Amino acid sequence: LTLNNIRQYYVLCEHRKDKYQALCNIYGSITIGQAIIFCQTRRNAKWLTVEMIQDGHQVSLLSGELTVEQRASIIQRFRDGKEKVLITTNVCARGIDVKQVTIVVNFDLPVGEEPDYETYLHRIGRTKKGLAFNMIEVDELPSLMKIQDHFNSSIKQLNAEDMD
Ligand SMILES: [Cl-]
Ligand SMILES: [Cl-]
Ligand SMILES: [Zn+2]
Repeated sequence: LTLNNIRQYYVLCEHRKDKYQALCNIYGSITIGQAIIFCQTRRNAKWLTVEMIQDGHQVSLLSGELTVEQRASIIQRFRDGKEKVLITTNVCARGIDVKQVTIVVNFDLPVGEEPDYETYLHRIGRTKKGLAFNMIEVDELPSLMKIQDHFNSSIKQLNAEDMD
């Protein structure tokens, strides 16, 4: 059920400060609705939360520190639209990827060394056109190149100047 018939992009970012700056540029560039944002670490997910709260976004955070009931409440609320941005460390979108989500952002590329193809697919593929962004520091390009060869779908490049 699960393919890649969605527009994929990457942005080159020096450090997380630039990743968020870029993410802000996306927000001031197109209509959102709902978005999922995936991070590799608790520390980074937590950080992006604080960042977005300080910019008015209503964010909920799905880290691993949460109890079953806390996870239940976050997820239920995001599904029926009470939150707009869901930041998670979850390796996969299952349960959360409702129809209302237009954007998905890999705030960290799902990476011993090899990139995780099914993680990438579960995050970004769906089960009438999606949008997905990869926030990447210069030297993650080799992995991204592999992710692209693997799926034979091109991941286009953007900068601090969004057009589409
Ligand atoms: Cl962590
Ligand atoms: Cl399913
Ligand atoms: Zn999954």
